[PDB]
Amino acid sequence: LIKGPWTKEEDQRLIKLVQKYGPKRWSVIAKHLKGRIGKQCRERWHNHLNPE
Ligand SMILES: [N+]
Repeated sequence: LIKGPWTKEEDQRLIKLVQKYGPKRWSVIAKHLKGRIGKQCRERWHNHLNPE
């Protein structure tokens, strides 16, 4: 499956997954998010949820 815009529910789940796995295991994190691949999770984290 392929998803486009992120929902608030997905963002919340991503926050919890990064807390569990850390910001380097993107492939494992993506396995828990339907329709998402590792790079999408990485970009959502660095650009929107945890900006510099
Ligand atoms: N996925």
